[PDB]
Amino acid sequence: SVDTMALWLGLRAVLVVAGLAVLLQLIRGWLSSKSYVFNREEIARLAKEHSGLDYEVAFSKIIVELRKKHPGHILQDEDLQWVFVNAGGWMGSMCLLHASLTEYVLLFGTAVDTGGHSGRYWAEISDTILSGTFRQWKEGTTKSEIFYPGDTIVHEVGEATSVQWSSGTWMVEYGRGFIPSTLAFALADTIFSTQDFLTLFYTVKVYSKALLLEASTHLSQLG
Amino acid sequence: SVDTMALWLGLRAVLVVAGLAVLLQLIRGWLSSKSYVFNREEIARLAKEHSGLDYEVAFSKIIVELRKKHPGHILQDEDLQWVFVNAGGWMGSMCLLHASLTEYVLLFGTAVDTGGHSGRYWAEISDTILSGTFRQWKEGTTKSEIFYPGDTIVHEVGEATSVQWSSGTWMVEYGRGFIPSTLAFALADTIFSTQDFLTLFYTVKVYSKALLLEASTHLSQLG
Amino acid sequence: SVDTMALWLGLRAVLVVAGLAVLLQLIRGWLSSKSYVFNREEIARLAKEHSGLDYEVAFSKIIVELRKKHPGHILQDEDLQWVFVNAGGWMGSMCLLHASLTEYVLLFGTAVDTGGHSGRYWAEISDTILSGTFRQWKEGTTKSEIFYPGDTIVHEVGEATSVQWSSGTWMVEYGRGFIPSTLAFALADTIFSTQDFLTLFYTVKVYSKALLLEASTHLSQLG
Repeated sequence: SVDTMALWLGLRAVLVVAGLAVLLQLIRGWLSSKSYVFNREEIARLAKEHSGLDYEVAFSKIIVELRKKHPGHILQDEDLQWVFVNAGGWMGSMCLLHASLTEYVLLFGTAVDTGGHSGRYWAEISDTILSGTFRQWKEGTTKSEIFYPGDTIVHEVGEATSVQWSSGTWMVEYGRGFIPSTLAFALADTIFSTQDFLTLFYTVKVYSKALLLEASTHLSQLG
Repeated sequence: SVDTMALWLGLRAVLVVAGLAVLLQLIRGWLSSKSYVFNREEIARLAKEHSGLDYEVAFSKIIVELRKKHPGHILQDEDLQWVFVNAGGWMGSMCLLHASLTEYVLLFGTAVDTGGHSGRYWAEISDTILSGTFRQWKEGTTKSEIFYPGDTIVHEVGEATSVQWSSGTWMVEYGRGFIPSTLAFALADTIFSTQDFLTLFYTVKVYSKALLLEASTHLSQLG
Repeated sequence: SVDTMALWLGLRAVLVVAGLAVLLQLIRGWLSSKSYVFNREEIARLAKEHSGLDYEVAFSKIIVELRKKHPGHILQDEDLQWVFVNAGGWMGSMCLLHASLTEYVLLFGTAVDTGGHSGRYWAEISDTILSGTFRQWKEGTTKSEIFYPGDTIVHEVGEATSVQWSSGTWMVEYGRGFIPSTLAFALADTIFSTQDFLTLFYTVKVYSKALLLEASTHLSQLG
């Protein structure tokens, strides 16, 4: 039974590889055939439309428009708060409006000069600048590009770049894909640098509120 | 007998929260009751007095004045050394003059442009700029404020901000509260980023020196 | 057996100290008597010679000259790729040309504004600027210095500094000493911040390619 004791070892690894491949293909097929509440072009155009005003007025108008076109998918004013985001070596702030297992919409930006690693996840993230500047340094190149209000950067799936923002840079962010892949990145600098677990609690609270809102909307649609 | 299973846990958690509340009340009352070697106004005025001259001359004059007004509570010239401080995503350097379990005084600053998370501890930290600029971004806002020589930033207890310092920014720092709460923060980037454990040794050394000086001064004053 | 058991601990600790000291002395004596493919002056002069041109033209000419003078010790064009480097709180990009256990040559630089801790390892690292600016802040001082194309920074063994690079700063890097000492540093920010394990894989790939090239060259010299 020495040959069969080794047959288990060989076949168990093949089974693990086949199961992981089947799970990845299943998730990819689900993501390709799923119905989405928002599309990235919608958010990008809505942001470019109000990018000419003050970024706070733009925030207000964009939130109003999002609640009008997609009722039941955006948090109310009593649940909106700015939460610090320390990640990839940079530090900014977010205001989450919607978040599911496959989509999230928020208002991002920083009042200080920061920059770092953009992350590399199984999701596509679009960023439309309302004010400020956004320097992107794509992988495998020696030159970066600066983007201004109105522009939209698309951090593609599986791509990793370097991001840099000047003081007062604010944008509207929409992420689509497998959102939990980002989660770990979003927490790294909080665990091994800032030690700001209170901000971690705030982040957990707002994400939980968005997920519960989406679940309650699904239940209301069913009854 | 099944009801007691969950009754053990349910009231026990309230008792645990009450016990930590009693510990917090004891520590909070001890801080107000405690007599303090320094007050933030004293350090702030002493630093602002010399904020108009060169930052090195200001360092020397402030150290001499502190040794004059509080003998036995400030390290001698043989114990002063600049130690790198990597924390919260920023990098500066410190020279510790005094440190107890509830107070610390030091000269902080950086010769490079840095910035990051300010930390969130159970202590109030006052910073009086001797030279340079200090950008502070408070939590929950979208705009930051720049402070110049003469100004004083008060990192309040439990609040977290974003700090940014330009090249050649130097200040006098006084912290009061529960000092060990900051400790972990002060080491995070050293453990998970810089790997400069020699600087960790230097920091532990100066902290131990200050604590031993404070203990010996207490023993000498008591007898 | 109290007297005997305390005897165990003392001799055990002395044995550990003596063994670690003998290992360190062995490695240092080996490093002092080893033949090296490159010297820092060679790389520094070769980079300063082409420091007047564009950093890409300089890269190509320097690679050509290095492959001409030292054939079989530098990877070919099919193995060269730019890999992101997140370390010490800064983010740049590298292109490795040569790497052994005691030497490494690469082209380093960043297209974004970054800076942080320089690291502290058992190796000397020379950096000859082809373009941009390099701000160095030495340990124990309150002033930094800016260096321009043509200059050479020598990150000495055991010294720790603060580095800062402007957008578009590119240089040629040569490191000599005990290379594994740097290893932890090179991965720290990747494990506890970026979570970009694909870039980790790329780094491992290029390091393995350079090491295998060196091993195959030694075998070819032997036969």
